[PDB]
This record gives sequence, C-alpha cells and structure tokens, in this order.
Amino acid sequence: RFLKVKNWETDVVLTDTLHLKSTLETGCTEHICMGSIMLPTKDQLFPLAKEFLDQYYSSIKRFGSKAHMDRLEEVNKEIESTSTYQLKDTELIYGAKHAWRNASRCVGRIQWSKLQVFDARDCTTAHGMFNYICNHVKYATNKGNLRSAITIFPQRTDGKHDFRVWNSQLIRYAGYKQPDGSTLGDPANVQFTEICIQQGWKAPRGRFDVLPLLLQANGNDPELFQIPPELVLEVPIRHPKFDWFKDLGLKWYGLPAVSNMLLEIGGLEFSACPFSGWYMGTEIGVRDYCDNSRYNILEEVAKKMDLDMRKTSSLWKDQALVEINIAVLYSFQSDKVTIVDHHSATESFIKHMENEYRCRGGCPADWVWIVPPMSGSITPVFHQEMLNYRLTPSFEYQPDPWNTHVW
Amino acid sequence: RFLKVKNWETDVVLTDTLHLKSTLETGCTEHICMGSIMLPVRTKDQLFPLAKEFLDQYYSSIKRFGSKAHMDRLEEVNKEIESTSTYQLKDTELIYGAKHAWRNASRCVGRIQWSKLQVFDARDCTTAHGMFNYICNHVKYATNKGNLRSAITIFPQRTDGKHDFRVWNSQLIRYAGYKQPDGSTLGDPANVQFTEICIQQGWKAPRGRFDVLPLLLQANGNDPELFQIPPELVLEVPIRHPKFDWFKDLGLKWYGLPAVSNMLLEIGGLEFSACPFSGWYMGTEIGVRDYCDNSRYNILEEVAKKMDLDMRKTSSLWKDQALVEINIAVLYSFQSDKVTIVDHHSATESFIKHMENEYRCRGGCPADWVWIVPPMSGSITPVFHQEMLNYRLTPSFEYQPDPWNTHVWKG
Ligand code: HEM
Ligand code: HEM
Ligand SMILES: CCN(CCc1cccc(F)c1)Cc1cccc(NC(=N)c2cccs2)c1
Ligand SMILES: CCN(CCc1cccc(F)c1)Cc1cccc(NC(=N)c2cccs2)c1
Ligand SMILES: C[C@H](O)[C@H](O)[C@H]1CNc2nc(N)[nH]c(=O)c2N1
Ligand SMILES: C[C@H](O)[C@H](O)[C@H]1CNc2nc(N)[nH]c(=O)c2N1
Ligand SMILES: [Br-]
Ligand SMILES: [Br-]
Ligand SMILES: [Zn+2]
Repeated sequence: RFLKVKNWETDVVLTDTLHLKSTLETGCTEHICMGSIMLPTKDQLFPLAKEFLDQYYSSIKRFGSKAHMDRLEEVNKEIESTSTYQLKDTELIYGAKHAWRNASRCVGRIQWSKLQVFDARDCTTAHGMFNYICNHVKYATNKGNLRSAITIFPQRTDGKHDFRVWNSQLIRYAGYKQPDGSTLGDPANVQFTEICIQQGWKAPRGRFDVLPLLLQANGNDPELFQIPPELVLEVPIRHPKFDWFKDLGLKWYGLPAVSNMLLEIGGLEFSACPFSGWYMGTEIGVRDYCDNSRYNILEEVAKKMDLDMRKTSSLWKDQALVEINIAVLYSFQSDKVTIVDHHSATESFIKHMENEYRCRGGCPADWVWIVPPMSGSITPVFHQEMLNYRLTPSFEYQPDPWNTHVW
Repeated sequence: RFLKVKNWETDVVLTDTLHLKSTLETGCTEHICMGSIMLPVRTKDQLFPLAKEFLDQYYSSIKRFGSKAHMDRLEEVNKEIESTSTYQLKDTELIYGAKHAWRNASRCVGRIQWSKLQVFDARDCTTAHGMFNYICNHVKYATNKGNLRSAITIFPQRTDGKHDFRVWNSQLIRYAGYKQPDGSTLGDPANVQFTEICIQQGWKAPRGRFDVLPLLLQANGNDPELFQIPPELVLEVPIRHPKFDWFKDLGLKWYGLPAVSNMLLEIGGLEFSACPFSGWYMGTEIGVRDYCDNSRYNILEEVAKKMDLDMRKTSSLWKDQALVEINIAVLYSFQSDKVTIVDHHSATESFIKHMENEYRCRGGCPADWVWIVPPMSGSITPVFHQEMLNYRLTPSFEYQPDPWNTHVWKG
C-alpha cells in the first residue's frame, strides 16, 4: 500500500503514498498491463466538488476552517439549485495548475506552478474565442522568450453547447493528399486540412501552411479565422556544420499549443482549454521530422550526408537522426526562441520527481511517454522507476468534434 | 473477450485472445500501473493443477489432446505426485517447456528464433565439477567459432529447496569489477559484489579491465566451488571503428556469447533453479548499456573528447553523437570477426513480424514495451509505435534471489 520506486543508476529509493489518493482507473488489471496503449448528474457532481475543495483548502492551510465549511455549503446549495456550480478565480487557477502537475505523461512539469491562467469564461462567440486565442499566442510567444499559459473557455452545461477548438494544436501545418499518391505537408493533418477546406478555407497548398483556427462557441457551427501571420513565430532550420541543411527548406513554429483536450476541475468540464509551454527538441527533430508517417525526412538527409544506406547496421538512420536534432536545437537557439534538449528536460524531471516525493508523497509518471524517443538510456529518466496513476484535476482526451457535432 | 492493439505508424490493428490463458499476476491494478518497475517448497495440491495445465498444453501442441497417451500420462504424473510429491518431465516435455518459456518471455526482442533452441538435458548432474563440464560443453556448442547457436542447459529441479542447483554467476561469461580504495572502479562496476565473492572463495584476480570471471557452481545445495572456463572457449572481439583509427586505442573488447545463468525456469509447476541459456547480442546491449551507462564502463566522455565534439553544452548532442559512433564500432567489429550480432533495426523489424505471426497462429504475443524498445533511437524502430499487451504465461523464466543472500553455508 506504500510503494517504492528505485533509480537503478543512483540506487535512490522513493516511497509513494500519493497514489492512494488516486481516483480514476488505469486500463490495467492484475492480469494484464496496458501501459503501452495510447488511449485505454447532480448525484455525481457533489462528491467531485467536495474532493476538490478539500484539497484546495488544504493547500492554503485552511482545512476545516470557517471559510472552508462555508464554501462547501455554498457550492452544495448551487448544485442543488442549478445542477452545476462556478469556480472562484482562485480555485480555477489552482485547478489548472494542478491539472498540469498531475499530467503523468508530461516531462516538463518542474515548471508547473508558473502557469499563466487566462480566464475566458465570459466568452460567448467564435470571434471572441479568436481574440482570446490571439492574445494567448502573443503573451506566450513573448518574442521568443516563451511563457506557459492556458486560456479557459466556458465549462460544459447540458453538453449541446460545448466550446471547442477543432484544431489539435493552435499552430500546426496543413497536409494535402496528392494525385501523385504522396502527401504534401504534414500527413498528420490531412483530415483536418480537408475539413478546413470544405468549411471554406482557401488552402495555399504548400509544405508548411499554417492552419486557420476552426472555433466553436456555445455548441454552434465552427468558424474559420487566420491567426495574424505576424503572431506566428517560425524558425528556419539550419545546421551549425552542414551548409547544405538549409536547402532542405525545413522550418518549424516556436509555440507548441495543445487545443483538443478537456480540463476537469472539481467535476466541471472545460472542453476548450488551449495550453502552451515550449518544445523539447526531440518532439520536432525526432517525431515531426523523422516518423515515417510524418515529414519522414531521414532518407533525404542521409543522402545529403553521403552515408552508406546499403545496410541498417551502418546505423545511417541513427547518424542522420542525431544531425537533424542538432540542427533543430541550433536553429531555435540561434533565433532566441526557447527550446529544451532532452538531456536538460529529463534532468529537470528527475529533480522535479524528487521535489514531489519530498513535498507531496509522489509524482504520477508514465515511463513510456517520459523517456525521450532517441538516446533513451543516456537520459536519467530511463533508469528511473515510475508509478503511473490518475489524479484529478486532470487533462483528458476527448472525441474529435467533427465526429460528434450536428450542424 | 478480445483485446485490440494498434500500430500507430501502419494502422495495423491486432486482436489478442491469448491473454485469457494468463494465470500469474502483473503488479498492476485498475488504480496503478507498475509497467516500469524492474522486479514487480511447493505442495501436492498446488502441484497437480499446474502439471495438468502444462500437460494439456503439451498434448494439444502435438495434436494428441484427449488421446490415450495424454490420459495415461496425466494419471502417471498424478500417481508420481501423490507418492513422491513431485514428478519428472519426459525429455520431450522438457524441450517443449524450455522453448515455450522463451516464446513466453515478454521482455525478449529475439523471440522470432524461439523454436530453434538446443536443449541440453543435465538432469543427471550431481556435482559442481559435473556442472562445470556441462557448462563448458554448452559454451563450446553455442559459440561454434562465431556462428552462434541458441542453447539452454537444464540442471536438476528443486526438491525441498535445501538441495538447489545454482550458477552463482549472473552470466556464464562476464568481466570482473574491482572497487579501488580511492573509490574508482577497475573493470565492470556491475560485477563488483560478485567479484568480491570469487576472491573470498579463493580466486586469484588479475585485477585488470576485462578479466573473465570464474564460474561459481552450487550442486545439490552444497557450498559453491570455483572453476575457470578454458580461455580457448571464450571468444572475444576487440572493438575498433571503420573510420576512426584511434578507436582501437581505447582498449575496448567484449565477449561474443551472452549467456544468462541466474534465472529460474518454471515448467508445469517444477522449478529449475539452474538453467543457463544463451543466444547472441543485439548491438545496443554492449554499445549503449555496457559501455555507456554511467554505472557501467561509462566511456561517453572519453569517446567524445577523441571526436573533439563540443562538450560545453548538452545541446550540441555530443553524447548522442558519441553514442552512435560507439554502436557502429561494436557492430563493425563483430561483423568483421564473423561473430553473430544483430543491430536494433533488424531485430525490432524481425520482432514486429514475429509478433504479427504470433497473433495470427497463437492469438497473442505478450510483450513488455519498456524492455522491447531499444535504449537508443527508440522512435526510428518500429516497436516504439507498436502497442503491446503485457501478461504472464507459463512455462516461464522468473527472477530468483541472489544465492549469496539465501545459502546456508556448510563450511
Ligand atoms: C513548459 C514546457 C513544457 C515542456 C517542455 C513539456 C514537455 C512535454 C512533452 C515533450 C510531452 C510529450 C508530448 C508528445 O510526445 O506529443 C508533454 C506531454 C504533456 N504535457 Fe507538457 N510540457 C510543458 C508544459 C506543459 C503545460 C504548460 C501543460 C499544461 C498546462 C502540459 C501538459 C502536458 C500534457 C497534458 C501532456 C500529455 C498529452 C497527451 O497525453 O496526449 N505541459 N509535455
Ligand atoms: C537468440 C538471440 C536473442 C536475442 C538477440 C535476444 C535479445 C534479447 C535482449 C536484447 C533482451 C533484453 C536484455 C537486457 O536489456 O538486459 C532479451 C531479454 C530476454 N530474453 Fe532474449 N534474445 C535472444 C535469445 C534468448 C534466449 C535463447 C532466451 C532463453 C531461452 C531468451 C530469454 C530472454 C529473457 C527471459 C529475457 C528477459 C530478461 C529479464 O527480465 O531480466 N532470449 N532478449
Ligand atoms: C504531437 C501530439 N501531442 C499529443 C500526442 C497525441 C495526442 C492524441 C492522440 C495521438 F495519437 C497523439 C501533442 C502534445 C501534447 C502535450 C505536449 C506537447 N508538446 C509540448 N512541448 C507542449 C504543448 C503544450 C504545452 S507543452 C505536444
Ligand atoms: C545484462 C542484464 N540482463 C538482465 C537485466 C537485469 C535484471 C535485473 C536487474 C538488473 F540490474 C539487470 C541480462 C540479459 C537477459 C536476457 C538477455 C540478454 N541478452 C542477450 N542477447 C541474451 C542472453 C542470453 C540469451 S540472448 C541479457
Ligand atoms: C504505442 C506507444 O504507446 C506509442 O508509440 C507512444 C510511445 N511513447 C510515446 N511518448 C511520447 N512522448 N509521445 C508519444 O506520442 C509516444 N507514443
Ligand atoms: C526503471 C526501468 O524500468 C529500467 O531502467 C529498465 C527500462 N527498460 C529496459 N529495457 C531493457 N531491455 N533492459 C533494461 O535493463 C531496461 N531497464
Ligand atoms: Br523543462
Ligand atoms: Br533477432
Ligand atoms: Zn500496467
């Protein structure tokens, strides 16, 4: 019931008690581990509200105080009456910081307490959502010195009036199926690119077309908006040693901003909660650039390097991978856009886990996601045992809205 | 029930029913995943169901389920259990069991090979000198002058747990490790404790960087005894690089034959506590883990110094750069000397083909993603993108405590 995690590089053992507070289920049973699966009323809401307010009042050293008991009473009356309740600003901020803190797949959580929370609960239209979003993008981008931020749109009601950002990230590149049979641009976004086109976007049909926002307010039909080009910081990719690298024509955007997740706080559901931080270098150079189902540039790069591509055992893929990743980092650094390498981020996370074990009694962590997609065992996280479990407040996946929305 | 796994690179979806036959526990519950935890005297009444389940699996695999041979065998085992409290496997059933324990090993990327396993039956062994001779023969067979052949040697099973056969070595061939008074380590840091045991027992340590350890062999619950593997049987590969001519001067080498000797093999409820097994290396085992773990040979700094990379900031990726060169070196050296090795691209590609085959003929393939994904270049291997289901089937290889922690010394 009290659980130990061991670091096999350093022999440091930590004891986890925090898992006992865990509420949601994992996908696993005593018979089967699903650790590598990508995705496994009034009556319901009051318990969730109480659990939340209890931890909030605990966090501000006021557990069992007059004001604690009063608020529990207040929220209780409001659920009875209205079927829902509203969070105080302080609660909303706390809840959003804690959803990040609880994100077991997130290596960047040492930063969790510094999140800037933009309260957009007064938003009513898609044009309003667009304004809030542009403001978030400009604030977070900060001319290259990125700051973490979340923008929180109104909470779900009867669930026929959901706010949604149909985009998977605020800033992403279009993908277009070709006559040819190949894909132009990012193959991850073909379907959404098509949705934008059918809703009426005029696609320029290039390799790196920033997608328009498709914004849904109040369960209404979603609308298109272009993010002012001037607010989208992008980085041309060059290599500090290979002059030819630039001729690949590669670029990426500075601001990673997830917009398709659902934020749950005290039972309330925020279906539009775009959040942003900054990139770990491998996200772009290993996954975006080198996944076979993504930009898949490994072959072209290897060719420019004149490596022996005859045999897998020459490790030509591996050599090319390292160079691509060196270039991503050098390019961001040269243009002064915040980026972290996988060594520094994982070192940060081990230090963060130690803080959380010491200060909170644990840190839920998903090893499959935390270990970087290159050079795993040369980073400290590879050697660190992790316990994965689900705490609330939380960020959750939710169905893509086009499968759900009725026009 | 049916469970699906999806490959996120290919969209290939597979359906698992084999997990229904799983008996043993995982460590996980509905409230916690223990998937990255490294480690998450039997009665007659427990023994007969375990035997029956095993024998039913064996008779089904030879298409004789329910035959008179199957039924006579069950009754014969049942009678042996009630009167002697245990039972002996037939040679055929021992072969089937040892192969299946490999087939079932969820952390093994090399399982495409599982049905080609040379089984050496050492159940007539009685003494440590007996075990030495069996082990020498295994090494020489498996080594086969570089054309490595998978094999396992199976010593007598556990009886009362006071008469256990054990290889105290964690692998048959491994390098010594010496803690120096100044706190540095000479040789391999992973093997310090066991090296100290060997010295205590009388081994004369050459005290160098790659000294092959002596075997420490326990027969029949007796105190273990020391033996040196004939050097002429220990195939080694000097590590050089195809382009970097200074790489040889690092003084690196490694042995060709990886041979695990500290696991316990469970077949139909019976426990084989000494069951050394060998295959061949995937290159990353040596070039990533043995050479570059901070707690092992730890050569990254010295290699990157010699490549003259920028070592002032981790963001030059000097470690990742040095890591790749060392791994190229390991594979080049093994190939140049005609010693079997597999690269992590080949091995993971093979494993994915193995796993699809298994899903189709067997209804599943339990696999531990944390262990199957290689310790470098994870996502440019196909296994990174493959969902897997981890569950435990018997026959199985299981961990067991180090014998120096539990042995009752005779004197
Ligand atoms: C400040 C810099 C940050 C870094 C460097 C970072 C790093 C990462 C990385 C590399 C991933 C894996 C993503 C992937 O492979 O696709 C991730 C996952 C995640 N992070 Fe962060 N993170 C940061 C900030 C944030 C913030 C501000 C939030 C929310 C407030 C957040 C919540 C998440 C969540 C929820 C996941 C898991 C997503 C999923 O399961 O699909 N992180 N983090
Ligand atoms: C034939 C070539 C083989 C290759 C390339 C291979 C590859 C591997 C590798 C790379 C690992 C992970 C090792 C580590 O990180 O420590 C492994 C684990 C394992 N393999 Fe193999 N394997 C082979 C044959 C065998 C054989 C013959 C057996 C037994 C009959 C075996 C049973 C295992 C087991 C039980 C593990 C898990 C060990 C643990 O949990 O500590 N494999 N395999
Ligand atoms: C590339 C896709 N990432 C999610 C992966 C995913 C999600 C749902 C379904 C999938 F198939 C795959 C998006 C993501 C999520 C969290 C963090 C990041 N990377 C970042 N550095 C940040 C984004 C926002 C704050 S930090 C990317
Ligand atoms: C080096 C350590 N490996 C065990 C891992 C382990 C387990 C518990 C604690 C540890 F610190 C480390 C040994 C191992 C096991 C299985 C296979 C291999 N590698 C091989 N290629 C083979 C060995 C025998 C047949 S194939 C190595
Ligand atoms: C099937 C497997 O779970 C899947 O490929 C995962 C593995 N680990 C990951 N880790 C991170 N950070 N991001 C991912 O998209 C994935 N993909
Ligand atoms: C804590 C973590 O589970 C541990 O480092 C594991 C990770 N994956 C592994 N995978 C393999 N093949 N071998 C290992 O020793 C490990 N170590
Ligand atoms: Br970070
Ligand atoms: Br193989
Ligand atoms: Zn699990």
